[PDB]
Amino acid sequence: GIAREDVVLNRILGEGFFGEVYEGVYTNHKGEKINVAVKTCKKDCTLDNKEKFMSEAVIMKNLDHPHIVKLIGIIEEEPTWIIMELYPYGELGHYLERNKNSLKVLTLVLYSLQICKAMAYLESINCVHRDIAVRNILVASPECVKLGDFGLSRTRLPIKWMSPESINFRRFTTASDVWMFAVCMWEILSFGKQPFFWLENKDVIGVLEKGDRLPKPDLCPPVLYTLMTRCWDYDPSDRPRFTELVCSLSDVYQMEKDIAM
Ligand SMILES: O=C1C=c2cc(Nc3ncc(C(F)(F)F)c(NCc4ccccc4S(=O)(=O)N4CCCC4)n3)ccc2=N1
Repeated sequence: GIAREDVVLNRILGEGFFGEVYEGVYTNHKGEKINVAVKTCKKDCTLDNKEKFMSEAVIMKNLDHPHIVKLIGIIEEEPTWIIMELYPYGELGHYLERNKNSLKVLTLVLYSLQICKAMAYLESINCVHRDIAVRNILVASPECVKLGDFGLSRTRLPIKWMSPESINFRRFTTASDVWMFAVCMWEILSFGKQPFFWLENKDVIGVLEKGDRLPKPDLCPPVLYTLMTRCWDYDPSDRPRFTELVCSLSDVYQMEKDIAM
């Protein structure tokens, strides 16, 4: 752990569910200047909120993975402070509306690839993620995205993104995660398009019932779109597991650095 002396703050990043994240600068217990993002808690509901914050906190100490947000340290006290590496490019949703053109599917599928690997690790430490959405993903480098942290676990509800069970029974298992994740894959190969932008929440479930799926994305293959289609199998048990999506997505992409001359 590290102390308030060590963190200079320099601007408000944005307003989380827990309010302010601030850009600032850590400075090493040995000398060095790491640029940083510092999550704090609102002006915050008695317990319900501080709890959910400590809880995200504590899961974070344990995490470790090239494609989840890096946790540098915590300061327990009043404003408790979660310190995370800064990712100077921001939400992938936006790095994406503003690059419709620069990006080659071979890229759009490395992103989805890497998130998926992030999910496979989360599965194995039995964590789930409830916000695998493109606003909740950071770009570290054009060649590298990092999942959220926030949604990390185990109101405002990304219904548009939720498997039917997740909705009917508020069960988020790993299988409903797989559904969700495919909805994020859709997003990425749709350059940041809102899933179901046309419906509002109330009549989503209906849709998926008569059997209705999200449009194939233009830049997205046949195989790949079928691989997403299985992830939206109404029946949880036909959905591919994470390790399955890794081994197989890492196909559709080494088969992609191929179609590249
Ligand atoms: O314009 C910008 C430049 C940014 C750089 C960012 N770099 C960055 N590095 C690490 C994190 C971490 F680890 F805290 F999750 C981080 N978090 C802030 C954040 C992450 C995801 C989504 C949103 C945000 S946020 O910036 O908190 N935000 C909420 C309301 C709109 C903006 N940001 C983030 C957002 C930015 N917006």
